[PDB]
Amino acid sequence: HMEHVAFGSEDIENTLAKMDDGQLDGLAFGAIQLDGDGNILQYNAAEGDITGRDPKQVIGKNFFKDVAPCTDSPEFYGKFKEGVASGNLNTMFEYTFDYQMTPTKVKVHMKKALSGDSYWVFVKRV
Ligand SMILES: *C(=O)/C=C/c1ccc(O)c(Br)c1
Repeated sequence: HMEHVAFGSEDIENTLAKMDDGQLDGLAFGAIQLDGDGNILQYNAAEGDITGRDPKQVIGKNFFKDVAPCTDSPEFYGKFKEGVASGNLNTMFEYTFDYQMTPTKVKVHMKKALSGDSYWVFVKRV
C-alpha cells in the first residue's frame, strides 16, 4: 500500500513522475508540488499529517503568500526562487514550521519536477 521510494533518493523526480494523487499518498514522506510562483499543484496525505492541513483544500493556494508565511524568508523561499530561475532546483535543509501550529522541525528537499513549471518540496520530521 506504499510506494517504495526513500526521501532523498537521487532519481526521486523520475520515480514520482508516474504518480497520480493516490500514488503520491503512498509515500512515506510529505510531498508538495508547486509551480514557479509557489502555487500548490499537488499535496499528499503524509504532508497533511505533518502539518494538519487538508490536502484537498490547500491545492491552488500560494505557499509563500497564503498558507506558509513562515517560509517567506531567504532561507526557504529565497532558495526556492533561485532554483526555479536556474532550472536545476535541488537543495535540502532543515527548517521549522510554526504558523498556527505547534512548531515542528522538518527536513526539506526541494527538487525540480520533470513536468513543466513544477517543483517538488519533500518533507519529513526530524
Ligand atoms: C510556515 O508558515 C509553515 C507552514 C506550512 C508548512 C507546510 C505546509 O504543508 C503548509 Br500547507 C504550511
